[PDB]
Amino acid sequence: ESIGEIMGKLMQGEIGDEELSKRIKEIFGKRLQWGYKPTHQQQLAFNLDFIKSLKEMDETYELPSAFLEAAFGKTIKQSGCYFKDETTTIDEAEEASHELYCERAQIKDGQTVLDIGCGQGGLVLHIAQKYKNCHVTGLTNSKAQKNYILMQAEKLQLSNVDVILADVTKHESDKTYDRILVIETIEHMKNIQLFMKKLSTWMTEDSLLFVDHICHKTFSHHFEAIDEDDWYSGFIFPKGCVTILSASALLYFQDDVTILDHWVVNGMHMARSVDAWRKKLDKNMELAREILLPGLGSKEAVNGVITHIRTFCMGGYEQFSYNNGEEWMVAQMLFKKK
Amino acid sequence: ESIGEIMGKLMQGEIGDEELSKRIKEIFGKRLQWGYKPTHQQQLAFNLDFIKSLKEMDETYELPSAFLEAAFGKTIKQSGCYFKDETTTIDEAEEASHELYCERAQIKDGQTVLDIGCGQGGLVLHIAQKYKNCHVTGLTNSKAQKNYILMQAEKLQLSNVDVILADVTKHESDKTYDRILVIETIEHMKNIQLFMKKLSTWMTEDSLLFVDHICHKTFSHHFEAIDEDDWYSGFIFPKGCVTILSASALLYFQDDVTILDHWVVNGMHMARSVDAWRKKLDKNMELAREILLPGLGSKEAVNGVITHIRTFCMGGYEQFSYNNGEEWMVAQMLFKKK
Ligand SMILES: C[S@@+](CC[C@H](N)C(=O)[O-])C[C@H]1O[C@@H](n2cnc3c(N)ncnc32)[C@H](O)[C@@H]1O
Ligand SMILES: C[S@@+](CC[C@H](N)C(=O)[O-])C[C@H]1O[C@@H](n2cnc3c(N)ncnc32)[C@H](O)[C@@H]1O
Ligand SMILES: COc1ccc2c(c1)[C@]13CCCC[C@@H]1[C@H](C2)N(C)CC3
Ligand SMILES: COc1ccc2c(c1)[C@]13CCCC[C@@H]1[C@H](C2)N(C)CC3
Repeated sequence: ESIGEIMGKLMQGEIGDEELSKRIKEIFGKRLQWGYKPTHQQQLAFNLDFIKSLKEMDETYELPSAFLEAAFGKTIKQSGCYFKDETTTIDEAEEASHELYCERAQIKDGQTVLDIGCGQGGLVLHIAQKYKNCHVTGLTNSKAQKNYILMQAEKLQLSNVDVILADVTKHESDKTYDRILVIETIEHMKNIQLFMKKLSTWMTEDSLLFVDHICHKTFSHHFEAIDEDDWYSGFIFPKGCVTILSASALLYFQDDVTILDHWVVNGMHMARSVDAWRKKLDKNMELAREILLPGLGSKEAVNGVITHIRTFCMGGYEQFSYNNGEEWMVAQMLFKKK
Repeated sequence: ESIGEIMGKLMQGEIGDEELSKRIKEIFGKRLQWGYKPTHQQQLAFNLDFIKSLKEMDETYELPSAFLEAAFGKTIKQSGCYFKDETTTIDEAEEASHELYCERAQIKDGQTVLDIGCGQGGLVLHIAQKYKNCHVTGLTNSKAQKNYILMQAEKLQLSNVDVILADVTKHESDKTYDRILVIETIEHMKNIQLFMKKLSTWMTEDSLLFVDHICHKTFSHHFEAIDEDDWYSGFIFPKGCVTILSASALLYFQDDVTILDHWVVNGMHMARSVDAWRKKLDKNMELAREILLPGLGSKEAVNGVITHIRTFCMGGYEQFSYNNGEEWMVAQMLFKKK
């Protein structure tokens, strides 16, 4: 029907989960139709056009930590996790994911480590705890996040953690690091070529860079509506600020760094992640509503924020589970400096 | 049946074209089964293993030119050509291919141009004729090829052509070039990382490198038998000396050069190329046998050489036409120096 109509029913909670899932799945299906070309010749033409376009491109309210704790796993990881079993808990999946990054980024005790867009600092705290001679720096644009990480470090008796409060695109420093990690942050970068260039200036010849990003296995796209029938994309990200690179897109951004290894993690891991958050939010729904009320001012504003987050999870499930995780998934790459 | 048995019937010309095509198609089908993995995770693991393996790797009889002229097109191009129409002739398809390379490599009058593994020099002669202020150098490991090119240049009143006689892997020079072209030569390179490094030392900051190579669109493989049922691979290349890179494989070889653009050409163009050579050889069969007899010594040795070349064409047809050209095809990349 009308977008305004669907949006209305959604906010009133009049769309059941089955219908909601069905509608979002169909939106993603149309994206697949948009992205897949009939020949590899056409596929590469499409993909290179996107990559060329990238090379031309040059807040106030934050959720309380108590709410984040009620919706996300123990370390409030806000990125795809890794689920060995169907019964793996979100807390276990956070730890597994942290361990996977440490292996693939070849973290060793004694290294200086920078985590770019470190969020609530789960990975920073993991590395700091596991490798006592490492010196781990998180970089975040959120004062609330910085404060949370430093508190957790204090509680965990960690003395090897610091946090830089900065917009990474504006941050200037002569400091270099043995390891730079970027976990699901590059999706938010307006200018990737300049981003990778900046990162290279923070590396020495001995450094490694590890990037993890949501991807599609074949093509790239901005997270935005194709047509007027897509109410979902703009509801979730009202800004044109998220890019879903193809699994191979970063191979074309080796001006300043050199690839050493490349992996993908099947989308069912991400699907199980957002499912876990959705289920946990649902379980703690009453508590969540109570926590949010002070800072939001009305029970209607609370309902709005919850609907947004819950829909993000329901939609993410359809996206990443599509074709048993073989459409949208997570890409990982390891680089050295050129 | 037995490989020795099939080889026996083949040499006696007792295998009809239909059976021959069917047998070779089945061999290529098994390669597809070998190369395609069930998940992108597994596909990338497979592909990166191949790319890592590459990074660890560190004659007497030539066909008379008269024979080559009887089998190949006018400029004796020995690489995939480009066929606009079903009725495009091989001579037209050679020229079209030459033009495509000139466009994609951004050839401009006045440039110094190096063609690595230039063969019988069709592209060298094309650029020299079209761009009178260019200075075009072909590099070949064949004295016969060098002699052929220089004769043709003399006949065509070209004064802007030279030929280096060298094994490119051994060639040392301080000379740089505005444009370096590599047309279906990298498939023969034992050590690609060192090859690309060497090429970079022959470039300035203003240079471009253009590489064209046979590929598969998804995976890489050596041109060799998977199993004991494959009589074809070792008959065509009795040496383990040809590598079929995936369409994206060279993206992982940007230590010394930086990608600017990337294309593929659908495999039907290659299929139509080998078909044209096969048909022309068939037409000039009597003449070919006469030409070859002096230098081969026996009518049996002649038959052997012809069977080899003809089978190469029949097999190439099945390979490149597989799934309407959407399996094996031609990859092209444009690079600048790092
Ligand atoms: C999807 S979250 C991932 C967070 C964390 N790496 C994790 O795995 O939980 C991406 C993070 O990048 C941060 N971010 C976005 N743009 C940024 C910028 N310009 N400078 C610094 N951080 C930024 C966001 O605030 C967010 O915390
Ligand atoms: C498939 S042919 C392509 C020839 C030509 N570029 C064309 O398009 O017709 C590849 C060429 O590379 C040459 N070649 C192979 N190894 C070489 C080496 N080490 N040095 C120089 N040329 C080499 C072969 O002799 C052959 O002429
Ligand atoms: C369900 O799949 C998705 C889809 C989009 C997004 C995510 C996950 C993230 C995890 C949760 C917080 C927001 C994140 C953001 C957008 N970035 C780009 C990646 C991880
Ligand atoms: C029919 O498809 C093929 C398959 C293999 C090969 C070819 C074409 C070439 C053209 C003809 C001369 C030999 C060439 C050699 C091997 N190189 C690697 C590429 C081009």
